[PDB]
Amino acid sequence: HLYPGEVCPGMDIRNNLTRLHELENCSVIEGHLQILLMFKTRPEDFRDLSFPKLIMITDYLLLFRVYGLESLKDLFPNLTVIRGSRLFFNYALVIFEMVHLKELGLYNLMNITRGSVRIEKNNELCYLATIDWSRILDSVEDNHIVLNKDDNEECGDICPCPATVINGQFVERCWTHSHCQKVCPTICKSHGCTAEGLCCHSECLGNCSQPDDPTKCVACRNFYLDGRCVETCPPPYYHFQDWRCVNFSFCQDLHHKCKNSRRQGCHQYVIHNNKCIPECPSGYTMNSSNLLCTPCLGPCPKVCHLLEGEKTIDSVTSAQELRGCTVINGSLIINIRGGNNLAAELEANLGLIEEISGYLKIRRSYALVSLSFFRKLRLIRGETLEIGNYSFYALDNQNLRQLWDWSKHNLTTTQGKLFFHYNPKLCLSEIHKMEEVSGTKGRQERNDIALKTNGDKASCENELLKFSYIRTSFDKILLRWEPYWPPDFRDLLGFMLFYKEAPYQNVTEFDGQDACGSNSWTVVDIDPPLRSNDPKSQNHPGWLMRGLKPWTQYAIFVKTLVTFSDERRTYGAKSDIIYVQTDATNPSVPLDPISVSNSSSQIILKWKPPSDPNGNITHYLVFWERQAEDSELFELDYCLKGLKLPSHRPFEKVVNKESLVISGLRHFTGYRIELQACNQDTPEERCSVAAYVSARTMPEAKADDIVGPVTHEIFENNVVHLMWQEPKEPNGLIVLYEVSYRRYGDEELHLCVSRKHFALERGCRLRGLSPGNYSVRIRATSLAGNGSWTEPTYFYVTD
Amino acid sequence: HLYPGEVCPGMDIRNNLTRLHELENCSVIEGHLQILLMFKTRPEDFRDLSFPKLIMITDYLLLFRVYGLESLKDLFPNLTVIRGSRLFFNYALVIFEMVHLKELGLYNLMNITRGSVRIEKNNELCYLATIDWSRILDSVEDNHIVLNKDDNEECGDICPCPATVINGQFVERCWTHSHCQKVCPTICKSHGCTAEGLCCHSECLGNCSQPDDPTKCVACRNFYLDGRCVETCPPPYYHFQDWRCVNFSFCQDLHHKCKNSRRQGCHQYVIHNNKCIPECPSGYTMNSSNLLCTPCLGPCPKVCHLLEGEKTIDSVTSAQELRGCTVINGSLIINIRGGNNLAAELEANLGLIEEISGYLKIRRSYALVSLSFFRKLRLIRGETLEIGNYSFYALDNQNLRQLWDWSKHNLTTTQGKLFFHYNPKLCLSEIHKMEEVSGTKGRQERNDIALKTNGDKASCENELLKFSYIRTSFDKILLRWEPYWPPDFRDLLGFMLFYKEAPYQNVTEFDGQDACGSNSWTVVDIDPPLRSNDPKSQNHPGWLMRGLKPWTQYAIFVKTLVTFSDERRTYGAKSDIIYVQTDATNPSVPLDPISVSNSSSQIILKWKPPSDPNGNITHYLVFWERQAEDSELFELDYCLKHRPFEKVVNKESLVISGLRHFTGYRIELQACNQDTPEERCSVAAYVSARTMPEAKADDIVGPVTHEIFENNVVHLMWQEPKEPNGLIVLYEVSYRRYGDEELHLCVSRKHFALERGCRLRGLSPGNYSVRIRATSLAGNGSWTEPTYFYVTD
DNA sequence: CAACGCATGAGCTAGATCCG
DNA sequence: CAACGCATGAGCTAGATCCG
Repeated sequence: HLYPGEVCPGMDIRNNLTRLHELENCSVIEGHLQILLMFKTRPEDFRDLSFPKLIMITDYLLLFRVYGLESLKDLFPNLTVIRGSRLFFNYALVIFEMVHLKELGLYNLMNITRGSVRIEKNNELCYLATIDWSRILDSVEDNHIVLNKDDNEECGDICPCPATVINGQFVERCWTHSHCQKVCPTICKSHGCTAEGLCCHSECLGNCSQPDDPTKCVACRNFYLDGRCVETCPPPYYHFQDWRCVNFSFCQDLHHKCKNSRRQGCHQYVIHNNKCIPECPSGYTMNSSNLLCTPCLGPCPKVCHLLEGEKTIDSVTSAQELRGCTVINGSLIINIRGGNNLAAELEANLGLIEEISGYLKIRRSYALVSLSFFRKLRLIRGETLEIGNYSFYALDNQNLRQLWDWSKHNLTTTQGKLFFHYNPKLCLSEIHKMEEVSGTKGRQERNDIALKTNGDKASCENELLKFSYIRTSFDKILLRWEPYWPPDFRDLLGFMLFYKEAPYQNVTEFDGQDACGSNSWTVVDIDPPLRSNDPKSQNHPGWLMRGLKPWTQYAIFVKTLVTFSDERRTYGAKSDIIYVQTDATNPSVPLDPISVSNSSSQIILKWKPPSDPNGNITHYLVFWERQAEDSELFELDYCLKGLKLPSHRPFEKVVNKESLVISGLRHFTGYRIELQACNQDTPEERCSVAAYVSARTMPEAKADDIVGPVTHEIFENNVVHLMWQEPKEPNGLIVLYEVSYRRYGDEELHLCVSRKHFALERGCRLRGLSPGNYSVRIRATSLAGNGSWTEPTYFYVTD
Repeated sequence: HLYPGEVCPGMDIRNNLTRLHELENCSVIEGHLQILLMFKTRPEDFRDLSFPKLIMITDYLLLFRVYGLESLKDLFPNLTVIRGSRLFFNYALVIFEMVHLKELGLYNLMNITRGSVRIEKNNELCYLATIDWSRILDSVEDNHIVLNKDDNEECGDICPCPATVINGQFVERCWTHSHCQKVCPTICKSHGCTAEGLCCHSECLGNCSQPDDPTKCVACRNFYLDGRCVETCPPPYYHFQDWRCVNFSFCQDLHHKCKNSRRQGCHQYVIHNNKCIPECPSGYTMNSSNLLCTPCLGPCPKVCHLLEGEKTIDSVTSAQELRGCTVINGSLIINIRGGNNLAAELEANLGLIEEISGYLKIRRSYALVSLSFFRKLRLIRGETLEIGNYSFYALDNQNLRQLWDWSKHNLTTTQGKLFFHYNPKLCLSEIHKMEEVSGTKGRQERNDIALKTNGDKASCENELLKFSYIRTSFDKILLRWEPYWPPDFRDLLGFMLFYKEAPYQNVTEFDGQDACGSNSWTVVDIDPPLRSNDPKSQNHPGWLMRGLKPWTQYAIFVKTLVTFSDERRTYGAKSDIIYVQTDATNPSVPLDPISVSNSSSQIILKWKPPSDPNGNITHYLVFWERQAEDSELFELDYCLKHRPFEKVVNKESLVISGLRHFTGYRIELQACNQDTPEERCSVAAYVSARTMPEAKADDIVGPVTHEIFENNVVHLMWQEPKEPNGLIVLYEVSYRRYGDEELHLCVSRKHFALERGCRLRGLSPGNYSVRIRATSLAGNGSWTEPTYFYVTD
């Protein structure tokens, strides 16, 4: 048979030898086998227990900290292959920290699928270099066998097999003193083999019974099916654990087995691509009866079944497990008994939920003010009810002033009853709005939600406020609204002006951020206005804002204020929030204008957009200047030590880019470059200060050397005079002429003619010239460097 | 008379010319006089206004943005001198931003006391450089007269007095075209002077009527008394504002006027050293009857009289008003309607209050913790009562759990009634302690303080928890305590562990109130252990803490936990806090190794204490070894282009002297604790140093002799420095002839080694001077003697 | 009679219908 | 029968009376 035994789930063994007895009949093991951490175990109870039927290993096998073993071959006589379906601690097979292990005994290993072997901290093992991992491990670059007994060549290493020469040495490879590592001809690399060199069927491995048969060898490569295995079985069966394929009726049962939330190590197995895979990946969702994965058109809920049917949420961790959940098949209860700052984290943890079936209850919430973090809520089933058929419950909460924004929020209630008691910080009109937007309209308990204990302490207002005039400037805004007086003008404390900038318009209403939290609405107060007893007067109260960032939208509103007393009147008034943007002004300076020269007429400059554009800048303004040379260098004796070597004004309206190149200019000339970032131009033309950089273009190759008639005049005193022409456009400037002469058989003797010397003499001279035939050559050395040499002018002076 | 007119309080004028009429009769003005910002003013309304009877100015006079004036002389004819007791904006006089001022006109001004004068932004002013400020200003450097009409010399400057030569020029000094600056002989500097050069009485200034009379000149220097004045007034009177003396009968009346606290311009004047001073300074305190200031033995209360009897505090600002107050003569009510973090600021704001007279009311307090910020309260007088003769009021505070630690807190109550209603988190035993420590014992109302609305929600515990075994390490601490069970050992949720370090033992107790505090007792939870049903078992639950720094005292206690229910049992139990210190470990590396050479042998070392002490370091340990230099420079031609130690103890600096001179040393130091048991010492810090490159040993002294060959190539023989500054690398050998300079040569290390000297090829016959200098790698040394040798032609 | 002038514009002198 | 041995000490294998 290929596999006549039984499947065998991965076990864990520790502190005893009692629970290894379950290995009596299983032959192939799925998962991993792990035995570890046993101390009070004598070595003698090991010579009687064994398991001959074990061959296949899926993930890994590990033994660690064992006291009593000396050669495990008596325990594992027949295992041959490990699939390595899950790598263990980036390793495939490891033995570590052994005490009595005399020898390994793993003589049946044929081919390691994936991963590496590691042997460490074992001072009792030998024959470690006689394994030939390369013939079993397809990868050797990951092996790690250091600090063992074979650290010193001291353990024998004698064994009676081909003794391969894989390295530069004739090395003998044996497992034990009674066994070597079997190697047959390599005509087939991993197609299985026999002891006579005959390769068995192509699609199986290792030990074999009859060649060229996929029905009677031991282990085959791809899959397995009832004594046979083909590379891809037909779709009466669907692949499983990448070593089998089976009918859907088998693994439809496993999904049902632990659909009961009893053991969280399983998987609700799903069919996809002929695989009964644990989970179909993202962008795919489960179907009800077909057990396939639907392409998940758009976002798909990833339903999140609640345990126990009910749950309470009190801290970050209590809700952290709900992150990503969208639909709840139970009931939820919230109670933040105190807490510092959770309003900034609920959206990051639960602000993506939409559907729930149970009932929602809020109680004893201390620092809660709104329900905005419940973002995508639309419907509650209310399938289960609180005692008294209550679907929504609110009780004993001392800061709740709002629930939702019905201008852009929708919520539906299937059934149940609401409970609003001891909630003194929320007005009755808001819960009337709750009822109107909800499904219930007249389902009142009588006594229904409390109408007297809720909102009594909070003076909910019913009066609006409107502006009178708005003013704009670059930094300062002015406000002044229509004046107000309470029924008792004596009873009045003034107004508060809450504000903050906003790049959008999805700004929250006053959420009453009173406990710990993020940036609230920074605010100043205003003195109450002076009574005038006049219909027409300056009773319109205003206030100034000064420190503003220009060109920025800003949202503001004003709120009244009054004392608290026995009478339930003078609730004050509240304006409405609007949006107003500030004006723009001069922009900031551009950033890092980088100019680079490549050719003698090409100069490119690139910069960065200004840090503060202050509105949509229209274009960039550019300017340059052709710099001049140093006039003081004209009068330097350069043959003395010390020489130098360097490296309106028209404009354009450069638009819609970040760099510009300029051509048609002088060669090897310095240039001062300035550029202004600038906002909208034709009205109030205002630009920033120009960023100033300097740049010099490349020189011209021929500009340094001069060609022309080099004539000579001979004087009576053997002082020959020399006439020639200077470069018209030197690279920067000519600084010296490398004048020199050569008689035949004599080296290049060079003299100097400085700039001023050449200017005054219109040439040079050679005092004290020996009679002979001399060749005079000149190199026009400009400041850009040495030029080329002239023609060596021949002239012979006789005795 | 001397000062026949009237005293005249400092006055402020704006928006009109109306409020100047109050100065009809006053001649001497105290304080300052500010007139500014009038625009709807014709220039013609000033020619008919004057005050000819003004003499004295205390602080300063300021003209600012006046429209219509052109010459102040029509208004101020007799101003002479100013005391300048307070410098306005660090100046004595400033006229600024005038529009029509044509000529200045201050001609009667004689002497300034202190400060300087500044004129700015006035393009209508002339004769400005014709003043001679130095003869009125005792200081001139800080003058600032810039950007005026005299920015350009264009306004004429014709003017009819000496025209002094104070500068390098004969400059005329004159005020107007009708009057010039008046200067008399300086036989007396400012002792009063007439127009005939007759100096008046020594103790007066300015203009004067008859010479040498302390009774009929105009203004005097120090003080004033009834038409006379002496430099030190007799003590029937007390000096006031450093320009008069007067008896206490006057300034006590002003003290009694201000004790009616109606204006905030007060200075509650007290008598001290014949000066009825505003306030006798720190280290002093006034006495009631005698009006003197008591030496203030110890911290004296500086009583803070509360206004309008009562006050409420809700934010940081309302409390900052009473910062620095200790005794309050009223009643206070506190309502913290929320807030974020306030417990850490009440100490810094009001932690100096100890006594209160009225009553205390607390209501609607939300985010409170305790009243520990009331550090030193010991008595309430209760001289004002709440309705129903109530003195202490606590109501509708849904968070309060503790008031004071009465083991170390002393507090008594004089009279009144206490109130406790609707405070569901504070147990009644604390109120029992309040009653027992307070003055009252049974003064109850019936209904008195509510016994059901308070502490019902929070289960106050009545059981203690005791530790069983403690083990400590350098890094970790293990704890395990006695077993415990509720009457129903099902209802239970485990325990909490609150711990934190504390360098002292004045640690705040856990309070159970929600403070939005940056620091709180970091706490972990514990899983309740296994029920064993056996009295002798492993039921003792424990826990390990490991993330701790060595050698640090740590506070710890454990708290029970159980679900809330309807039955009023299973309150739990609470351990008492204790203190435990972790063990010590190896120290850290020392810091800042500094070595300096002050001789060729002395090497002074200085270091810094290490960052991590890990306990009191018992001593140090320093090791030094003999190190040296390299040898790759030996072949480079330079004409081209155990180790001894000592247990240093209880000091921060060290010197290694009495050792071989000019030797390189690598020295290392370690600091650590006790040695013979558990020999623990940290790592060392290495230093590298050289003694100073010497000045005489690098140079070599010896006979620089020469051997003459027949080919005019004279050999040179001398000796190398036996101990040079490291390694001699180049000898600055040179030869100098008569009429010739010190012509030089060079020799490398190997050349001198192979030749045992040098030579000179192609030498002119003459008396040469051969001088050599040692130029090693560390620098040049001294020259040898210039040797004389006279080879003939 | 509906911005600017006869200031400055947030550095011990007021604080943008604050002025007419 | 009251620290150590037949581990390590917070890097997918337990979590310091955790094993005796």
